[PDB]
Amino acid sequence: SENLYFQGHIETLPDSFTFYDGTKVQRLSDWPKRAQELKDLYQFYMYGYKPDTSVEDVTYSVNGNTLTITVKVGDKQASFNATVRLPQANSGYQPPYPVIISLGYLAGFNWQTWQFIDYSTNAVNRGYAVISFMPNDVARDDSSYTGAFYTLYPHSNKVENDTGVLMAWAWGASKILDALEKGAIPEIDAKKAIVTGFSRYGKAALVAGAFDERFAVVNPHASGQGGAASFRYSFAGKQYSWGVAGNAEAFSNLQGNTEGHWFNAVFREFKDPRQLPFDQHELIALCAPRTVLITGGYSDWGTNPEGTWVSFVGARKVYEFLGVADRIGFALRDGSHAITEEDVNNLLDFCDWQLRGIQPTKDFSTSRFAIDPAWDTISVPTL
Repeated sequence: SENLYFQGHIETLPDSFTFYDGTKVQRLSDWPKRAQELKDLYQFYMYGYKPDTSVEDVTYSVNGNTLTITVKVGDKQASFNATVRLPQANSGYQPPYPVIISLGYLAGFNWQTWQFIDYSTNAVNRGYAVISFMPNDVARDDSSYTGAFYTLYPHSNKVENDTGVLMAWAWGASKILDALEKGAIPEIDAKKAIVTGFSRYGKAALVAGAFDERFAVVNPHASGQGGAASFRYSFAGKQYSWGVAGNAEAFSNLQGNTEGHWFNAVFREFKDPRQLPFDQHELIALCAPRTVLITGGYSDWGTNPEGTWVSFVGARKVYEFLGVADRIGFALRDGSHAITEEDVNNLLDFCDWQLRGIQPTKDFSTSRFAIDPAWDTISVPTL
């Protein structure tokens, strides 16, 4: 069954270039209106709503390596800590520096010793500041709906209050950027901010990049289903040259008691992902015209490697339409579900290119996957 002439399969991928009312996106000036529709769809049907930022008062305090972020909403206020690491002069770069805001530590896990491997060193040595926070401080990874976000915005089932945990974590990243824009760390350039996260935090990194236009680089790492991976296209059992694909995460697993708190109540009622009014090529395209880098592993089957490619190819159509196709990149590598040194180095190479003009040695526009006419069904509008 390796003859691909007889392996094709067609899903309907909701068209990025069709407005909610059925008319077509034709001009560059049409895109902002279409993007707002997609943001409204994703908030109502999947993640819940980002709160109005205009009525949040953000203050900060710096003590050694700790940046304390404090936010006040009405008569309530809540704080959480972020850890700051800056480059030295010997990096060959002077302040202010671009900054990687990491949801979780920028660090890998050694399965032999169960010790962590700090990759924030790689970043500061290449002239990137690193600010990390612990996402559970902002919202716990469960259905208690507690943490700094929910102190300020108590959860309920009313549409305006039914905000899921991934949107809460993304809000955490945005609050650090708020403090940086207010000059909390003068050595950091808030206009060169990069958001990154692994696995569950990679889903939230993508949400942060789609809903907060100030991030210059968005890096969902191994984000999988509910992140960059297509809901409608998965390839369990397909024979690749590096192996037979395992199962991608099941839609119902996203909705159940171990993960459903990531999303809202509407999302948890769907019977089938084909009922969603979008697929994830649209969430990625919400980052345009800012830059996005999809990283992960070719053998990380639960995150749906080729379905992530499907979403990337479809999202890139919007980037092409806007005239900035170079700003979306793809970089899977060998192996499985992990933060590896190569993942971090690929991010830093992508940032040096997009932010500093340094030409990369990697081709960020291709992969091991072919482009399959069966799923390559989003097309750029004619001029």
